[PDB]
Amino acid sequence: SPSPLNPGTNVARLAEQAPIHWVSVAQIENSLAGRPPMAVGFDIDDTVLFSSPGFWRGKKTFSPESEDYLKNPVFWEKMNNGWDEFSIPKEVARQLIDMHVRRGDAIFFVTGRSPTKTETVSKTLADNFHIPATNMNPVIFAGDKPGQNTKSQWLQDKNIRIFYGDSDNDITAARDVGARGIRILRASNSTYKPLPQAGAFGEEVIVNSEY
Amino acid sequence: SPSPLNPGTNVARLAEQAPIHWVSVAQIENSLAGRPPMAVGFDIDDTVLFSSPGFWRGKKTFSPESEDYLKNPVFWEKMNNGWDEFSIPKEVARQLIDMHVRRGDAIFFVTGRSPTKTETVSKTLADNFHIPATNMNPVIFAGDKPGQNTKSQWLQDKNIRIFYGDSDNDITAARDVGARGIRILRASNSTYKPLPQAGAFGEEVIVNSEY
Amino acid sequence: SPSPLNPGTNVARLAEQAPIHWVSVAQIENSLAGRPPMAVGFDIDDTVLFSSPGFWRGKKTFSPESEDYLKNPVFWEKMNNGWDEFSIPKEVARQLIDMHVRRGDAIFFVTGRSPTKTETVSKTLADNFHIPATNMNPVIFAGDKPGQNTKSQWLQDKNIRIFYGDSDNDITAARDVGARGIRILRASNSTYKPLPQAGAFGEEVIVNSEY
Amino acid sequence: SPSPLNPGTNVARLAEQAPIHWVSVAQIENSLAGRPPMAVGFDIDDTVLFSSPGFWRGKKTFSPESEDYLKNPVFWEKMNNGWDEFSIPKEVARQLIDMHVRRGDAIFFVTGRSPTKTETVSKTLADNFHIPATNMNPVIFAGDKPGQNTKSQWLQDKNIRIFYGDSDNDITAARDVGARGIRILRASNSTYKPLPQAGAFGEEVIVNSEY
Ligand SMILES: Nc1ncnc2c1ncn2[C@@H]1O[C@H](CO)[C@@H](O)[C@H]1O
Ligand SMILES: Nc1ncnc2c1ncn2[C@@H]1O[C@H](CO)[C@@H](O)[C@H]1O
Ligand SMILES: Nc1ncnc2c1ncn2[C@@H]1O[C@H](CO)[C@@H](O)[C@H]1O
Ligand SMILES: Nc1ncnc2c1ncn2[C@@H]1O[C@H](CO)[C@@H](O)[C@H]1O
Ligand SMILES: [Mg+2]
Ligand SMILES: [Mg+2]
Ligand SMILES: [Mg+2]
Ligand SMILES: [Mg+2]
Repeated sequence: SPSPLNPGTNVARLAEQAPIHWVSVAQIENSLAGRPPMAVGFDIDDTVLFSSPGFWRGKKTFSPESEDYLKNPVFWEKMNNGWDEFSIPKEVARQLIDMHVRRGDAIFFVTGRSPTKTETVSKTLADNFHIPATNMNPVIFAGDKPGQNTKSQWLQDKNIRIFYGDSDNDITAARDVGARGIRILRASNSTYKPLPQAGAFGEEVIVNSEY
Repeated sequence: SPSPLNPGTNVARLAEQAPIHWVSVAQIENSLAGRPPMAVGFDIDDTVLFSSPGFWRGKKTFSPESEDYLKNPVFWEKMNNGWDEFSIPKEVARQLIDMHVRRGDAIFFVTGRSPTKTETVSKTLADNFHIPATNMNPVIFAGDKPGQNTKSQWLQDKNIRIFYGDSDNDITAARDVGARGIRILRASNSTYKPLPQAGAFGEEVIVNSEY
Repeated sequence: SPSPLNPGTNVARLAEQAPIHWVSVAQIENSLAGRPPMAVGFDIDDTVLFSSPGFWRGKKTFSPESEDYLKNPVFWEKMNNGWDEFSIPKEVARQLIDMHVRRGDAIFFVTGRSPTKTETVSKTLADNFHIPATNMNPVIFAGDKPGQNTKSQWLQDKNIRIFYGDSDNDITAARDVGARGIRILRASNSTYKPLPQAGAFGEEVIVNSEY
Repeated sequence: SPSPLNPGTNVARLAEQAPIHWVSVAQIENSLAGRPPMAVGFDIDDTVLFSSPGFWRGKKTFSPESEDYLKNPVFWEKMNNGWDEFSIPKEVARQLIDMHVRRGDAIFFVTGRSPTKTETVSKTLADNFHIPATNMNPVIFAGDKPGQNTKSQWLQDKNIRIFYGDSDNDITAARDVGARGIRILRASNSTYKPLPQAGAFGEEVIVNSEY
């Protein structure tokens, strides 16, 4: 802004598509048909949980004027031990997790959240997504360090073959280790802005995955 | 061009809508319910006929290196006396013309095409759109003169209350005389480029009207 | 109907628009130019606040297998006295409220939330949207009793001239009293499902208003 | 189902994407980097030429109440010896042909149009798309006999490695011989209806290829 009051449009613009490799959960499942159980991984924030409520509360509580809350151990303790009660599970994640359970895959969560003394996020995820004990693995809190992709080594260590995530670093962590990185759309009401350019590495992007 | 190989997208962009007053034929009909017969008008090119085939042929035949064909009387003779055999009627126009016939409206066509000694466009339109004799009026060839909207005076003269068209000058001709100007989308494969910004005057734009 | 693995698409579908009266905040502002200060009203949930985090926590806490939480005063006491710390303010609301405050309009909030003994929602709204105390009015907790219109009487009582809301009942409540009902899009990750058909009464719908 | 006067919409629908493998010409070019000159093939109608003007004239002239014109040699003689002067070349085809000529690829056209005693279509294509005589090959008129695949044998004969087309049979013809079938969108104002479901076999579809 400012911008024209009545900008109008045209049918070239209305029909215009970005060249993105869109996929569905069913297409992913089909692409894996006949493949034995393997390790797969999920990002948490804006991938399986709309957790902006806790991040928003955290900023207001711990650093209303800056971004310091993200490096505040007190914030992470709150975030990892109860504030996910307000996090809303994503339907795309329900469908993916169900599919990987059907396959007998081992399911990992690899998050940029900082590790804390205790955490109840693993419980929240297993409960909300109805993940059986055998498929479930305790959440890996990889942390966040500018200049380093903290997730890549975890994907290698756990032999993760597919990694789902909303951020560029989720996709490149997969690329770093030769895994299949698949993009989930970050919701437009997320407080984590700007939204990433889903498909910017030529990766598969799941349709309708903002909710 | 050039532009990024993998530009990606995000869900804000995917869901983004231009602020346009979109309408359907049914909504227009409803808005006129109970109103007695009146005069209404249609633009021809890219409004009721995809006539690019004749314009394309005309440019190649009469001015392959310039835009002079548009002021060439020989071109207009060909265009108005047979080349509309290759023009493709628009479905939106079939629906609008049917609706105005239901209403008992007088139907006019007001085109920027130049007048010629003879014309068979009136026949083409009445035949293709199944317009009864009573509703049909001979095409008004208003011509094109830079700096002047040649259509406005015709809308006034014929007491035209609604004017349908694809070009900015169709909408402003209606505005000039206090008529209701309603926009039809120009097809993206039209040779008349650039496409106009439908809705740029805050006018109603008919959905799906490119075909 | 079969839902194919590879459904494909076509350019008619890609370009297809629903016939909706889309508007922008700037267009609304323009439509009010020169009009003196008036009373305007807002729905709360999915109109100005993404409050699904608290409603989600409420469902899980108070009625995991039913909708009984929505009639449980213990839930409402939590929801109205602190759980909005986890609600995410909507950008469309920031823009509308700023615009109306700039106009000198009186700002009302009329919600279907159940009334409670105390409420901190009024403070949350005034603080987050930077609403001066003069323009601000205490939230009107109209309640929600299906088969009953509980907002219209309040719109009439406060002479509210424009009412913004996401639900069908918000629009018809406005229409029933002769107010201008303007629709805001409910986010697709709201837990209040199904999503309403914005524009279902021919009302104005604000573009990009899901966030 | 009732088709409401005011159907409305919701943001799930607004953001909804079909799971299609969209590609750009630049991405196709990138995928071929370093690969030596090869034979590539194009369908004609609605792939490189918007030829509906002639097919429309043909239907009206030769079989206004049936599809018999499509099997009438008198129609084909007209269609293949001058009516393409009214066909509108597609921009997507200009870009693809330029790209393949730049690569040093051999260019073939394999059409389901019926063969005629003479044809000027090869010249029309070479002239309009600026195809050097070396890269150019005379159009292969494979014909169209429903229940029969008439293009696959030609793709094999000419060792065509990539085949571009708008119809389902174009894609499956390519797949049947192990060639890369790439879909172009049929324009919504084509008279060949219904429009195909581009992407219905999981094939690549070129973005914005309706014009
Ligand atoms: N502005 C922001 N709002 C909300 N969450 C953020 C923001 N920046 C980073 N995060 C999230 O918090 C963690 C630490 O930066 C990351 O894993 C990231 O997903
Ligand atoms: N570049 C163009 N291609 C096709 N038709 C055109 C072009 N410019 C103008 N026209 C049409 O030809 C007429 C004379 O300019 C106008 O009524 C207009 O609709
Ligand atoms: N599942 C839900 N999620 C969020 N808000 C709801 C839900 N059901 C009802 N509401 C809102 O709460 C109020 C009381 O039910 C209503 O006015 C409605 O707008
Ligand atoms: N109605 C039509 N309009 C345009 N092209 C058609 C139509 N029907 C068939 N064709 C094309 O002409 C050929 C012979 O029918 C086919 O290969 C097909 O692609
Ligand atoms: Mg994330
Ligand atoms: Mg026109
Ligand atoms: Mg609401
Ligand atoms: Mg074809």
